[PDB]
Amino acid sequence: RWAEVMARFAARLGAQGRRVVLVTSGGTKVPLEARPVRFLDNFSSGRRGATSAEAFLAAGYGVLFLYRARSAFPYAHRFPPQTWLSALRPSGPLSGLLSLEAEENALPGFAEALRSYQEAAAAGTFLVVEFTTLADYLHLLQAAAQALNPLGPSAMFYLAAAVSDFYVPPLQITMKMVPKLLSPLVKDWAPKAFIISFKLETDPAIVINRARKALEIYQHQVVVANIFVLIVTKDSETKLLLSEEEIEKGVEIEEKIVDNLQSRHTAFI
Amino acid sequence: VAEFPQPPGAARWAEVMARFAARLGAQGRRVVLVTSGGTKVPLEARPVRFLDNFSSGRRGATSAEAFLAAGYGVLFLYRARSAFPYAHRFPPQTWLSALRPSGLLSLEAEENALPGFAEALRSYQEAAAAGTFLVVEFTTLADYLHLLQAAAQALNPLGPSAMFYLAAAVSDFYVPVSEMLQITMKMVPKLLSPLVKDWAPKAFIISFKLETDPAIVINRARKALEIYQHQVVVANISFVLIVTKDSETKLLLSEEEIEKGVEIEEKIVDNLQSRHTAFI
Repeated sequence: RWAEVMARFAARLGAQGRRVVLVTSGGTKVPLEARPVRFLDNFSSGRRGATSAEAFLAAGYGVLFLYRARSAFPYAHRFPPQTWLSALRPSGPLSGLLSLEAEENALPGFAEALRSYQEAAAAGTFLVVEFTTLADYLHLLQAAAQALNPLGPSAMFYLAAAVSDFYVPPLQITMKMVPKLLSPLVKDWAPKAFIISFKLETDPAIVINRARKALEIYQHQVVVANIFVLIVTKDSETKLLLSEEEIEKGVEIEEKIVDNLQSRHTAFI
Repeated sequence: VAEFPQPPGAARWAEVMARFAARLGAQGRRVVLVTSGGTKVPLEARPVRFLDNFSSGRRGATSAEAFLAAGYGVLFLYRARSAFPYAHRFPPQTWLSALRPSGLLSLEAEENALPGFAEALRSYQEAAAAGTFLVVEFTTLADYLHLLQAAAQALNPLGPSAMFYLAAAVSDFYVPVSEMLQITMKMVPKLLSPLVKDWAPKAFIISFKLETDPAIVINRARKALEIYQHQVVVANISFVLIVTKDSETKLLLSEEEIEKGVEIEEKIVDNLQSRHTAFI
């Protein structure tokens, strides 16, 4: 049913002529046993992906957020359970409505986070899909990519999730590696989309050289890595920098990533 | 044990714990350490991949809420990001869409959309106001072991008035700071097993088995008693199994109970509180 839901989600925004991006976020984990209480877990807070999903929404994009269950959730990740449990005080007794009050300084940007989210929900521009294991991820990724294929160039894939490279078909563990699990996979299902992959390597030289090869083989468009943020394509390389002036003003680097990618997307389209 | 790196500010954690416990002991209040969530272990230096013993922590968080409702002082040692008491009932998507907007912000929401939201905030706030709920986060096995010893030393002075409700899924394997595809993992030093009893010899110790398979839990249960010398072993089987050296109880969640909004943990707590009373 996710296949059906994602397809309607994308076709609808496609008909309004709105761009749509699949943001993957968080890490996948792989079971080691049958019952499965143990898992090899690719750590990732999901913060980058969540903040990016936020910046895409503000930039007008439709957003399909495929994310690791319990990893950072857009908007809410800025307000952990203990923060809002202690800040929100029941205002008074009501008419089907509950009333609360809180110190603005206790919940900074809370009202704006609520608005942005509710606006996206009312506009039907944000669909959230949870995955836990590599298998969940692979299945949901294909469904999302097939849902975005009809938008051709207007679809974007922002693959920030840390995808497991190894799986299991004194504790003894031996696993089988899967090379393709390093490649973006979405081009086989949505060959016309604007595809971006994230690499972990932090050496400029390695990243540029690795990305350039990966780009010629798999044919996606952009590779992003944190070195400053380095954005790499077959014929360019951009180093983004966060200005101390912007830092103090509370500007996150994901906003600039999304800004630079969105303009690249426009040219691609 | 020393072989594991100490969590950031461990000593401070030890002190905060010792004081929260002593303050409540002096009030004649029972204190329970609830462990919740799973631990994970690194396999290489500069860890970006871990072996993670999973547990959502939902039952541990729910148990903490019920213990608080029973007047216990609760020390919640839990896996960062696993279920948090009260909040776990209203995940991100739920409150982001139900809560809608002077120096003081005002909000409104259909009570229908956030059932029991108000009573949850009150229970939590009452606990914080009264100093009855201390929260300690852990992530790795190393964090857990160090913070658990601190918690044991913190509750020891309470004698039998202290309870340990050990619900966390603790890693069985690891990789030594020294001894660090096909990865081989060494067994977690058995000396760590009785860590709690060794620091709090007189406490009412209860281990909660996360498994729900009847056969598997029953045997795992009758073992934690003979060998580990815990007072009680509890597990969800639907019914709850509560085992002691001299008794085996099965508890059911009624039809009218599952209706009036009663959860099994509340029942587990009622049962454990009287056994504790008799133990004291």
